[PDB]
Formats: sequence, structure tokens, C-alpha cells
Amino acid sequence: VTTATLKRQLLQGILQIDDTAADVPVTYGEMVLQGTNLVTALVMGKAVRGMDDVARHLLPVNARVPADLVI
Amino acid sequence: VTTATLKRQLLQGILQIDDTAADVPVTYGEMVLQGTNLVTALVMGKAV
Repeated sequence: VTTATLKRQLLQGILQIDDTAADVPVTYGEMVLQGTNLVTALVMGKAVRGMDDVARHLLPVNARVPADLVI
Repeated sequence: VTTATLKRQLLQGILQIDDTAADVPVTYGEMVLQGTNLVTALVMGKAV
């Protein structure tokens, strides 16, 4: 991240531009806190994020956008 | 629960017998602590 003047200073002779477009995710992840780590949120004061998996261990679409990628 | 002579003085003319047989449970309860109360015991320090 730069200012406009330094970016114009950098794109002239120093850094060579790779691609003028990139494809980036378009969705936030989510955390819901229901099920096994809802009772422990209310009977005790704790909770674990992957409480569906970490209890088991014991016993997507993107979009192409205009960008400016340098090497 | 008494001593052996208190029984002799109580069963004589004071306390009235009703029945001479009884049925009782013959197996204890059980606690296993496995499943999701094992994870709660190992990660945090509690269990229900």
C-alpha cells in the first residue's frame, strides 16, 4: 500500500507488472456457536470453535476483478 | 440402627412389627464419563 505519487514512481521503470486482473474470494466465513458449544457457553463459561470435529477426533466461489499485480 | 439389647427392649411391647421381608436394589449406578464430557474434561477443566 502506497500513495498515488509513489505508485506512479514505481510503475515506470522499477517494478514490472505481471497481470492487470486477479480473482479473489467473494464470501465471508461464518461462526454460529450452536449445538455442543452452546451448553458449555451457558453452564460453564467456555466454548471451542471446531467443537463438532475436536470432539470427534477423540474417540467456495470466487470472482475475477480488475487489479494490478507486480513482481 | 441400635445395639442388640435395644432391639430386645423395643420389639417387646413398644414398636410393632409390620412385615418380615423386603425387596431392595441389588446393583449400583454407573458413571462412564465418555463422549462429549471427556473432551470437556481434557480441553477445559469441567464436566457434567
